[PDB]
Amino acid sequence: HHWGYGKHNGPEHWHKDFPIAKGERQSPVDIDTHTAKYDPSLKPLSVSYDQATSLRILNNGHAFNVEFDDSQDKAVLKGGPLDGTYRLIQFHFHWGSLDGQGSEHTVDKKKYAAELHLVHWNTKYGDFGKAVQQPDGLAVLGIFLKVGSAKPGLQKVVDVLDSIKTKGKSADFTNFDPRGLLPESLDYWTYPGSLTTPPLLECVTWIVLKEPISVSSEQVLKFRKLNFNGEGEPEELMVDNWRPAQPLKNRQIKASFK
Ligand SMILES: [Zn+2]
Repeated sequence: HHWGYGKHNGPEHWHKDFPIAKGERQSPVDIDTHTAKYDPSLKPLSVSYDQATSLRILNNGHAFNVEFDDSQDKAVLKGGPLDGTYRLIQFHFHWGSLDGQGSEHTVDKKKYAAELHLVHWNTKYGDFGKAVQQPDGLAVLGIFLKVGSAKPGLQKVVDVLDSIKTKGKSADFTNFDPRGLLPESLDYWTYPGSLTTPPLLECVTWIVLKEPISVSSEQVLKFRKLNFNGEGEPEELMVDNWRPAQPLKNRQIKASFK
């Protein structure tokens, strides 16, 4: 498989190797704020990251993953629309070539500079590989980024990127606290969807926070210095690694807030 985000291997081609690309619950989507309905039955969302154990950072040629030890319930997501316990496995980002694009979800068609995905799996399925085969297998916590003030809790991430410039490179990345990437509010929209990259599995409950985090222009600039290619190949800057919004179809987006 040779999918990516260029003119020749990008989102509009993915459906050929991954036919679920055109399925019934694909992500990302546009969140119409005037159609999404406050759902008083959602419980409060619970983000328990106090015991999180980050291990490593990886450039996989599509994005970078900060990886976590998920061999126990150390960092978990519960509540909101979720039944049971979802364990944090990794986080990553999608971003643009300019500040006016980069996010995958959009809010009333507005694109943010980037989007953070904190990826969790449902413990009830025992491992991640099994969970991605289940309609309620994953829970991804989506956070928009906008350019403004710098986010201090992002800077360690920013600073390790020199060392994972190219595809395949990894660095040790211990004692990173993902709580520093959260906004103040946990108000959210939620809907059933998919992974936003191949294999585009329809296994995700999306929880997208309403309040974006601010990062600096200098911070986001350093994301754009990364490379899609591997070491000693011609340089393709890692930019615009985002899938555009997909048809909503027979789905409702529910809001946690009035
Ligand atoms: Zn993502």
